[PDB]
Amino acid sequence: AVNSKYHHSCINCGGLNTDERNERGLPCEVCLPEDSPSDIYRALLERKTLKEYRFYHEFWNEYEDFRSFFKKKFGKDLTGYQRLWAKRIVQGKSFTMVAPTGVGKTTFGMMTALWLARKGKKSALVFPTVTLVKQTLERLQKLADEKVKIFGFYSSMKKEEKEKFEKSFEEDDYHILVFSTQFVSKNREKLSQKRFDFVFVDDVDAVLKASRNIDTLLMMVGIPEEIIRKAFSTIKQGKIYERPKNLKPGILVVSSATAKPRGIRPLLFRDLLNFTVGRLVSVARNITHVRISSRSKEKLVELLEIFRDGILIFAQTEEEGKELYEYLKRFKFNVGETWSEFEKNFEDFKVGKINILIGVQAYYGKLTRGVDLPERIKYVIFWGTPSMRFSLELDKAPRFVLARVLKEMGLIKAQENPDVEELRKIAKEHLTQKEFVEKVKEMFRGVVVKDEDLELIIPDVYTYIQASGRSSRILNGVLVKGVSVIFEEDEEIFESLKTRLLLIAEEEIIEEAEANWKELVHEVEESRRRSERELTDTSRSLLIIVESPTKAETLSRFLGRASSRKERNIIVHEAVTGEGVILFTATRGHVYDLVTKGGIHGVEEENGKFVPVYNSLKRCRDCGYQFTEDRDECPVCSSKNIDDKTETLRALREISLEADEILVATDPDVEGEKISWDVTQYLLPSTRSLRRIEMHEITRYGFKKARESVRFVDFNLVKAQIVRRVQDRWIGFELSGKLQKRFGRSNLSAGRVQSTVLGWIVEREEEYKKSEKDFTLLVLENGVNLEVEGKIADDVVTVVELQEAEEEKNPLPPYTTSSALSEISQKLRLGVQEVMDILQDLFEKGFITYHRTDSTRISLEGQNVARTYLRKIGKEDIFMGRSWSTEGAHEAIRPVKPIDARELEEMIEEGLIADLTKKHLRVYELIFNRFLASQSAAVKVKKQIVTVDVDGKRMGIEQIVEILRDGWNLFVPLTVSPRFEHRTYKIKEKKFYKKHTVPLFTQASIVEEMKKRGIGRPSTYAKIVEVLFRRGYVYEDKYKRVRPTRFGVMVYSYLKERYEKYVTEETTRRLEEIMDKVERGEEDYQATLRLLYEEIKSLMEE
Ligand SMILES: [Zn+2]
Ligand SMILES: [Zn+2]
Repeated sequence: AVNSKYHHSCINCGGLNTDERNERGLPCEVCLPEDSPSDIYRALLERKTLKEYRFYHEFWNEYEDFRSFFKKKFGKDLTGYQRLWAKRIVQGKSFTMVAPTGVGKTTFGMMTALWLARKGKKSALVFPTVTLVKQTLERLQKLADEKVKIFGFYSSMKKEEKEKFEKSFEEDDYHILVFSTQFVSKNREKLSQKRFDFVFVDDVDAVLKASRNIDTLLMMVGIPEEIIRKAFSTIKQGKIYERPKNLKPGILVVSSATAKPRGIRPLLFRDLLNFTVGRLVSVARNITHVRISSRSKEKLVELLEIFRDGILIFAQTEEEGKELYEYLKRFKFNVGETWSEFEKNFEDFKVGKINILIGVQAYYGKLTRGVDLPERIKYVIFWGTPSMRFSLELDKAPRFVLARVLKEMGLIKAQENPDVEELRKIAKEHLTQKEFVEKVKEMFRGVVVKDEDLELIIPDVYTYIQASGRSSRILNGVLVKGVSVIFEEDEEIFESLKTRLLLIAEEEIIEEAEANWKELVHEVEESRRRSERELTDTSRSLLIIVESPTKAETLSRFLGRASSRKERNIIVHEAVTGEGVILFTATRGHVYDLVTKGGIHGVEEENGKFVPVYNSLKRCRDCGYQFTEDRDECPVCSSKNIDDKTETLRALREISLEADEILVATDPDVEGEKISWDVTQYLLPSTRSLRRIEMHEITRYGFKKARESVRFVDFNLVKAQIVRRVQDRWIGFELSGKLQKRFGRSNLSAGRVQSTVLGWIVEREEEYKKSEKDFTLLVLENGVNLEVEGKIADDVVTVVELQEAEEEKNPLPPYTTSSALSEISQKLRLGVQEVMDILQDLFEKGFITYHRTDSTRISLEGQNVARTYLRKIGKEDIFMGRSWSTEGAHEAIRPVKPIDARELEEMIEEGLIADLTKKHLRVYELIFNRFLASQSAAVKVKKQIVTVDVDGKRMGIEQIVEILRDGWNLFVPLTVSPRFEHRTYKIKEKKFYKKHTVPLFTQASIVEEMKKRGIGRPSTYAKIVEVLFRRGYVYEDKYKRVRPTRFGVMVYSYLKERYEKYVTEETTRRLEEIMDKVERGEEDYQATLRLLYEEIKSLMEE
C-alpha cells in the first residue's frame, strides 16, 4: 500500500509487478487484468497465461497428497518437524533431520519411502544395527499394500532370501530396500551402481566411519564420481564449491551427528546436496541455578530429602567424592559411585533403583559417551565450582599468563614463542616471584588469583554448562525444567562463574535465600510429568530473515547452529526451539533499489501520483561496484562473477514455501523497515504468514522482547525512506549534473545535506582566520593557570570577592549516536565512520543496544545492568536510577551485559567470545564508562566562585575545589582546582600568545554541529563526513582537523553563487523536519514528493 513497482516480483510470469498486487498475492496486470479472480490458477489458465504459478499449485497438491496419505495409512496429522520435512520432500531436497529426542524419524522414513513407491520411484532405508533392520521391515510389510515391493538383507539371513535380495537387486524389480551400514561398507559397488530417489539414514555417525560410504552415498543418489573428485579438489584447496546448474539429484535424508563430524569429506554434502550434517546442539535450557554459601553437608542432606529422586552430584577430585560418598552412605540414601562399581550403578540409576549418583568431572564426562539418560536426571549438584587451575610459580609455567604479562611488561616479541623460551625470558627481567604475582593480579581481570597458595583459578564454564544442561532437555514436546545447585564458598570463583554464565548462556545464578525449594521441586516434577500427557503437537517451524550475516552468526551462537542449507544464493541455518524448529538466514544487504531507467530518474508519474520503480541489486565480488541494471558482466571491470539479489529473493521464496510462520528481523530504523517491506511484499504471494520483529539487541532477551511486540509492516516508515531516497537521487543527480559541466567529473553532488555541510566547512576557514585574538596565559603562585586578554603588565592578580558553596554535580546522559561519534572520535584518534563501523560491529555482535539512536532514554533493564555491575564490583552504594528520558524512539547506547572491557579482554584471549579487536574493546570501554557514570550517584562537591581583578578588569573564575562525596567520579574522572584565598596572587609568568577564538571543525564538531542545527540523522552523520572526505572536498591536517580542499572551495563557491537558495541550512532543516513529520504519518507522502518535484522542476531551469 505504498504504490511502488518491483522488477522481478510477478509470481507467474517471472516479470515486473506492482506493490498493490503482490500485497494481494496476485500476478501482474499482464498475467491477469481483472482485480478479483475466484481462483488464480484456473484464471491464468483461462487466459492462456499460466506459467510458473504451476509449480506452486503442483507443490501444494502433491504435498497435501502426502498429508492425506500420512493421515490415512497411519495415526493422524503431521507434527511440525514432519510438516517441514514433508515440504522439503516434495521438492526433491536433501537435509538432516533437525529434531530432538524421538519425534518419529523412522516412521517418516517408512511412510515417505512407501508414498514414493506409489509412483515407481525406488527408495533405500539404512540402519545402524542388523536387528533394527528386521523390526523396520516388519513394521513396513504390514504397513504396505499388495502394490509395493519391499526386501532386505542382514547377517543372520535365511537361505533363499539372500539370493532373493541379490536377484531382485540384479534387475531392478524393487521399490524399497532395507539394509544395514555393514552392507554399505561391504557391498559398495552394487550400491554405487543404482540410483535411488530416496535414501534414509537413521544413524549418521554409524556410516561416517568410512569416507568410502560418503562417496557411495553420493554415488547412490545419482552423482558421478568425476564431479565428486572435482569437488574434493576444490574443498581441499580451501574455498567452497558450486555444483552444475541443471543436474537432477536424488533425495538424501539423514539424522544428526551423534558425535563430532570429523573429516573434510562430509563437506561434500554441503556442496553437492546443499545440506550440512553438524552435531545436534541444544541451547534449549530451562534451568534454575542456585548457589549455597558453603559446603555444609546438612544443607546437602536436606536438599537430598527435598529432591528425592533424580539427583546427580559432581565432585572435583575423586578423593573428596569418595569422602562425600562415605558420608552419604551412612544416611541410608540410595547413592552410587562411579569410580569402582560403574555399570551396575549407572544402569541402576538408569532404571530407578538408585536415587543419587555421584561422579567426578572427567569420569562421567568420558564414560557417559554411551547413553546419557536425561529423563532421570532432574537435579545437578556441584560440590565446588567446576574449574581449571594453573600454577603461578616461575616454573610450572602456564604459557598464556607468561604471554600476557611479558607482552605488557618488558621484552615483547612478535605474537608467540615456545613455552620454555618465555620461561627463560621471564627468568631474567622480573623483580621477584612476588612481583610476578602482583603483575598477574593487576593484569588478569576476570579470573581468580590466589596469591596465597600461588594458584590461578579459571571457572570451566563450558563444563558447567554441559553438566548443568543434563537437567533440562526437550522430552516429548515440553522443555522440562531443571535445577542446578552449586556449593561454592570462594566468592571470586562465584563471581567469575556468574559473569561467564551470563555472557554465554544469559542465565542468572540466584542465592539460597532467594530460592523457595518446595516451589522449585513442584515446578520440576509438574513440567516433567506434563511431558507425558502425549499431546506433543505444538510444533511449529519459524523463519527469521535478517540483512546482515553478522547478526546471523551471533544468532546461531545462541539459537544453536545444527544444520546449514546452502539455499541458492544464501545460507539458512536451522535450530531446535522449545516450540519446534527455527530457521534464520542472512540477506547480505539491500535487495532492491531505485532504477535509473525511466520517468524522472527512476520515479515514474502516473495518475497524478509518483510511483518509485525498484530493481534487484547486484554487487561485483571482484571490484566492488554495485548496480541495478540486468547485465552479464560488471559495468566497470567486465566480470561475470557478480552477486545478484534476485537470486536471494528466489531462495527466500522457496524457503517461504517450506516454513510455517515468517518473521522479518531487519534493524529497527527506516532503512530496515524498507528492506523489511521489500522482502514481505515479494514473499506475500507465496505465504500469508509474515510479520515484523524489531530486535533492539541481538540476545535471547532481545529476540524474546522483540517477538513480544511483533507487528505488521508500518507504512509511514517505508514512505519516509522512499521520500528520503527520492530526494537524494533527485537533488543529487541534478546538482551533480550541473557540476558535470564546470569541473568535468560526473560523480560529485550526493545530495543537499552534503553540500550544506561542505558549506559550513568551507565558510569556516575565513571566520577562523578572522577571529584570532591575542591572549596571555599566567600561572599563579599557589594556583593554576589563567587565560585572559593580551597586553597586561601589573604582574599581580587581586582577589576581590569570594564565595563557596556545596553542589551535587549530576553526570552526563548516556551516549546517543551524536554523543558517541563525537566524544569517541575525539578521545580515540579515529574518524567518525570507523567509529560507526565499530558501534555497528558491537550491536550486531550483541554487546550494545541499537547504535542508531537519538534518545538518552534507558530501560529499567539497563539500569538493572548498571546495578548488577556495581554490585559485582563492590561499589553498589553509588547506584542511581536515572531513566533520563520519557520520549524515546529507541534506547540510548549502553552495554547489554554487566561486563567491563577488561573482563571482555580476558574472555577474548581465553576463547569464550571471539572476533573483537583492540579498537572494539576501547570503544566498548568508552560506552561502558559513560553509561555507568550515567547511572551512578551524583558527586557531592564543594565549589567556589572567585571574582578576581586584573588590570582594573573584573574577571570571574569558577572552580570545583573539594570532592566531599564520591559518585560517578569513578567512571568519568573529575578534577579539582586548588583553593583561592582572598589575598593577592603574584604572576609567575606572563606568556603572551594568541589562539583563534573561533576554532575549526574536527569530525566530532561536524557531527555535533549538524546535530545542533537539525541537519542529519543518526544514520547519515558518518556517511556524510566520509562522503565529503572520500570525494576529495576535505582533508585532515596535522592536528586531525577538517579543512576544505581547493576542489571543495571552488565547488561550494559555484554552488553558492548559482544555487544558494536550494542548499543553505534552513531549507535542509525545513525538509528534514517535514520528512520527520512524514515518518510519523503527520505529513502527507505523495504531497511531500510533489513538493520535492516542484522544487526540482525549477532547478532544471536555473
Ligand atoms: Zn506476470
Ligand atoms: Zn566489477
